[PDB]
Amino acid sequence: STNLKDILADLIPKEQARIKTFRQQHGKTVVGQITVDMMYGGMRGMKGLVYETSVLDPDEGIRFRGFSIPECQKLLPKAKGGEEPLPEGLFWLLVTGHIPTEEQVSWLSKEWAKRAALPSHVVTMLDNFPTNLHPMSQLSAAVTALNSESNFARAYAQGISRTKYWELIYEDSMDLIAKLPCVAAKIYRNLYREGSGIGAIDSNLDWSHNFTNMLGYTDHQFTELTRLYLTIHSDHEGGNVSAHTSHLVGSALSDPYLSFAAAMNGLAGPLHGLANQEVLVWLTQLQKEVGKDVSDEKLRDYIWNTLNSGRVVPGYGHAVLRKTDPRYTCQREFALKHLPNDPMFKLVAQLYKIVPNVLLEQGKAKNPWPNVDAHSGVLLQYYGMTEMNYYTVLFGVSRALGVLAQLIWSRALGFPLERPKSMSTEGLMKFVDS
Amino acid sequence: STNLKDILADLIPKEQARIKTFRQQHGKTVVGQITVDMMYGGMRGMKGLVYETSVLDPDEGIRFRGFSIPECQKLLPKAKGGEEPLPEGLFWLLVTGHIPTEEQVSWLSKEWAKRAALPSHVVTMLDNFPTNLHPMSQLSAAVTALNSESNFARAYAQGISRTKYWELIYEDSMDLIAKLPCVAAKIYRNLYREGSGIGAIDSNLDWSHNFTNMLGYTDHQFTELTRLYLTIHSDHEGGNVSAHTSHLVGSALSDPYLSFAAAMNGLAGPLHGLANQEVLVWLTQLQKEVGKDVSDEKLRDYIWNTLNSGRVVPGYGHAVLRKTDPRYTCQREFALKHLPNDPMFKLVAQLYKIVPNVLLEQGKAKNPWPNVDAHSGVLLQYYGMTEMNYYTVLFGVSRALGVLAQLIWSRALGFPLERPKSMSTEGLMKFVDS
Ligand SMILES: CC(C)(COP(=O)(O)OP(=O)(O)OC[C@H]1O[C@@H](n2cnc3c(N)ncnc32)[C@H](O)[C@@H]1OP(=O)(O)O)[C@@H](O)C(=O)NCCC(=O)NCCS
Ligand SMILES: CC(C)(COP(=O)(O)OP(=O)(O)OC[C@H]1O[C@@H](n2cnc3c(N)ncnc32)[C@H](O)[C@@H]1OP(=O)(O)O)[C@@H](O)C(=O)NCCC(=O)NCCS
Ligand SMILES: O=C([O-])CC(=O)C(=O)O
Ligand SMILES: O=C([O-])CC(=O)C(=O)O
Repeated sequence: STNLKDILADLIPKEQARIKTFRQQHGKTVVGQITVDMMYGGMRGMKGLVYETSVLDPDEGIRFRGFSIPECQKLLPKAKGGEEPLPEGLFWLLVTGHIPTEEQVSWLSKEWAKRAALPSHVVTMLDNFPTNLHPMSQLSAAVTALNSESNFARAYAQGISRTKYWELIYEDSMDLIAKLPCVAAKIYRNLYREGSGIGAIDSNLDWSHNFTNMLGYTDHQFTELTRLYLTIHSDHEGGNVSAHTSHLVGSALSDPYLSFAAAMNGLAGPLHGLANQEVLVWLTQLQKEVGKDVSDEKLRDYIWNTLNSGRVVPGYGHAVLRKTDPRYTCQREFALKHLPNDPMFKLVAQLYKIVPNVLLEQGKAKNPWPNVDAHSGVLLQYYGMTEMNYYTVLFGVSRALGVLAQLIWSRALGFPLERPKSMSTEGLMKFVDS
Repeated sequence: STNLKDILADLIPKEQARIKTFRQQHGKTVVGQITVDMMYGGMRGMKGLVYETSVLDPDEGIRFRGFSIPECQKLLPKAKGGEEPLPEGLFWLLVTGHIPTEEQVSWLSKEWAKRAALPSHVVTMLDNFPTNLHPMSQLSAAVTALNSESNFARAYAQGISRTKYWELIYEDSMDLIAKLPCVAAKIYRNLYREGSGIGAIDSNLDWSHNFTNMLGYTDHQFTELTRLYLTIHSDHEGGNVSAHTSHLVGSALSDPYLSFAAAMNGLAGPLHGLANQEVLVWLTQLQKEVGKDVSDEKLRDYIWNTLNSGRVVPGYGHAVLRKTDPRYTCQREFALKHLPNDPMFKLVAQLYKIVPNVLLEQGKAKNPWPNVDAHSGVLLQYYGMTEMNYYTVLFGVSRALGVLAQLIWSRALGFPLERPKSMSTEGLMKFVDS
C-alpha cells in the first residue's frame, strides 16, 4: 500500500531469484577484459560492480530505474502548488522501480518528518565546531557520530540473520535521510546565521520544504529549485566515487551512517564534488577579465585562452557521459522561466552557445557539452545561497537518496565484501612476463 | 640522508619513468577477464588496482616491499632495549622500498613527536563525545575534523601544480600519523580512564612508546607488543576494504585526513575490522560451554558443533591468503616467550593443533589455517587492554602506516580518479544477450 517496507518485502525475493538464475546461467560469461591501463587508470571502462538504482547511457544521460529526467519531471509527484518533482518520489522510484502515487509520496514525507530528530551529542558537536572547519567535514563527522543511532550495528552484533539485514538497513537509511537536512541546516546556520536554531519540522511539509525552512529561506521558487536540485543530484550509477565508496564501505557491513559518511569524504574531493564551485569561480574570474556583458565573438576568444594556457573550461565534459547533461537542461529550463534576465545566467546561457562550438577543435575532450555542474551554481547564488563552500553539502543531502536506495538492495541481495585484487607495478610486470 | 622527503624526491622520477615505459609497451596487455560472478561477487579475484607498498602471496603471506614478516623482524630497527621492530622503520620501508637505518628511524620518531599536537577543536570534540559512541566512530569523526589542518586541501584550492601534489600529501600524512596516537589515546582515556589527560609526547621516545604512555600503560612488554602489533597490521595489499577505500577516496583528491577517515569507516565494518573481537568473544563462550581447561579430544568435538550448527570458527581462513598467517606466527612467537602459561593463550595454542586438522573435512573452507585475528585478542587482554570495542582503533592506527605510504605514491605517480563502470542486473542481462 503506502508502507514502502512492505512493498520492498514483496520485491526482494523476486529479484533474488532473477539474480540467482542469471548467475547460474551466465556467471562465467566474460563481460569485458582487464588491461594494464585499466589497473593504472583508476579502473576506467572496467565493468566492476552491480548497482541497480540508476544507469547512465553515455548517450542520453542518466536514467532512474528506466526513466529519464524529462519523464521524471512529468511522472513524479509534485508539491501541492509545485511544478518540480518531489525527491521523496524519486527515492520511491529508486527503491521500488515504480513511479509512486501522491499518497505514497505524502506517506514518505510524513515518515521522514517523524524521524528527523537529532541526538544531543550531534547538536553539541555541530554547535562546538569552529567556522573554519569545512561544511563537508562537519557533515561527514556528524553523520559518523550519528552511528550511535544505528539499528543495523546493534542488531548485527547480537547475531541477527542475514535475511533480516535489509530491514535494519532500510530503517537506518530512512532515519538518516530524515536527519540529513537537520544536520545540513544546523551546519548552514552555525556558519552563516550566527548559530541561530533550525526550528521545527513541519509534519505536513515535504522534505525539501522543511529543509529550506531550516536553512532560513522562505522564497517559493528556492524551495522549488531545491526540489529539482535534490531530485536530479540523487544518483549517477555506482561507479562515481561517492556511490562506490558507499557501496565498498557498506560491503563490509558498516551501517548506512558509516557508509554515507565515507561517501561524503569522497564527495568532498575536488575531482568529484567541487566542480559547482569551480564553475562559479571561473565565471566570476571571466567577468572580471573581459567584463560582465559581452558579445558572442569576444566571449569566443576568451575561451581559447583558457585552453591554450593549459586550463579546463569547467562544467563541460564528463568521465563517461557524451552529450548535454539532462541535469543541465533541467536547470536551464528552470532558468528560462524563473530568471531569464539574471546576468550570470545570461552568461551561462551564452557559453552554452560558444563553448561547444570550440572545445572539440581543441581535440582533447571526448565530451564537448555541459554537465550538471555548469548550471547549478548561478541558480543557488540567485536565491541568496552564495556560500560556495556549502554547495557540496546540498549535493550530499541529495546523493544520500540514490546510495541509500542502493545500499538497501545490496544488503537485500546479499552482495559480499568488495575485495578486488591488487598488484604492485613490479608484480604486475612479473605477471605479464609469464 | 635522514630526510625522507628528500629520498622520496629522488625515487619518484625513477618510478614514474618505469611505469610510463611499462604502460607504453603493455598498456593493452589483458591481465585477466571480468565475469558476471565477479561483478556480483564483490570483484573477487579481479585484478583492479595498482598498490605498491605490500603484496600478498596467497602462499607465504604478506610481503612489505619484497620482505616477509620474519625478515622484517630481523632487519627492521628495534627500540633501544627492544627486540620488536619499530613501526617507524616499517613506514620507511613501505615508502622507500629500502630497509632504513637506526638513524633514519630515530629521525622519523623525532619528526612524528614534533608534529603530534592536536588542535583545540578536536580535543573539544573528543572531550564532549558520550561513552556510548563507538571508539571507531570517535576516531573517524576526529580525523575528519582534523582536515582543517590539511596542507593539501588548502594548496589544491589555490591552484598548485600536480607535480607538487605528493609533497603536500606527504606532509599531511606525516602530520596525521603523528596525531593518530594522540587521538586514539584521548578516546581511550575519555572512555576507560574517566577523561584523564594523555599527557606529554616524549621527543626522545618512539611512536609506539609515546602511544602506550598516552594510553596509560607502563609495562615494557606491552610497549613491545604494541611495536609488533603496529608493524604487522600496517598494510595488506590494496584490495582490503580499508586500503581500497583510502585509495578510492584519495583518487578524488580528498586529503589524507578525509581519505583515512573514510578508510576507518570501512575498517569499522564487521567483515573487516571486528574479527579480533569476534574471536575473543567466541573463545570466552567456548570456555563457558565446555570449560576453561580441556583435553585435546574434548576440544575437538566442540569444534564440529560450531560448524554443523552453521557457525564459523573465527580467526581461521581469509579472503585470499591460503596458509598460516605470518601475522599469527609472529604473535605466537611473542606468546611462546612472554606468556606461555597464560591460559587463554594455551587455548589459542591448542586450537592451532585441532582446528586445522578438522575444518578441511568440513569442505567449505579453502583456507584452513589461522589469520592474524585469531591471536591478537589474548595478547591485548593479557596486558590489561580488555576493552574489545577499542581494539579496531589499534588496527586503524597501524593501517594508517600502509595506506598513507601508498597515498603518497598514488599522488606521486599521478593515479587518476577511480571510476569503474557499473551495470544494473537488467542492463547486465541485456549486455550478455548481445
Ligand atoms: C569532467 C572531466 C574531468 C572529464 O575528463 P576525463 O574523462 O578525465 O578526460 P577526457 O576524456 O576529457 O580527456 C581528454 C582531454 O580533454 C580535456 N578536457 C575535457 N573537458 C575539457 C574542458 N571542458 N575544457 C578543456 N579541456 C577539457 C582533458 O583535460 C583532457 O586533456 P589531456 O588529453 O591534455 O589530458 C573533464 O571534462 C573536466 O575537467 N571538466 C571540468 C570539471 C567538471 O566539470 N567536472 C564535473 C564532473 S565530475
Ligand atoms: C575470513 C573468511 C571470511 C574468508 O571466507 P571467504 O573467503 O568469504 O569464503 P570461503 O572461501 O572460506 O568460503 C568457503 C566456505 O568456508 C567457510 N569457512 C571459511 N572459514 C571458515 C572457518 N574458519 N570456520 C568455518 N567455516 C569457514 C565459509 O563460511 C564458506 O562456507 P559456505 O560455502 O557455506 O558459504 C572466513 O575464513 C571466515 O569467516 N573466518 C572468520 C572471520 C575472520 O577470521 N575474519 C578475519 C579476516 S578479514
Ligand atoms: O558521475 C560522475 O562521476 C560525476 C558525478 O559527480 C556524479 O554525478 O555523481
Ligand atoms: O586483507 C584482508 O582483507 C584482511 C584484513 O583485514 C587486512 O589485513 O587488512
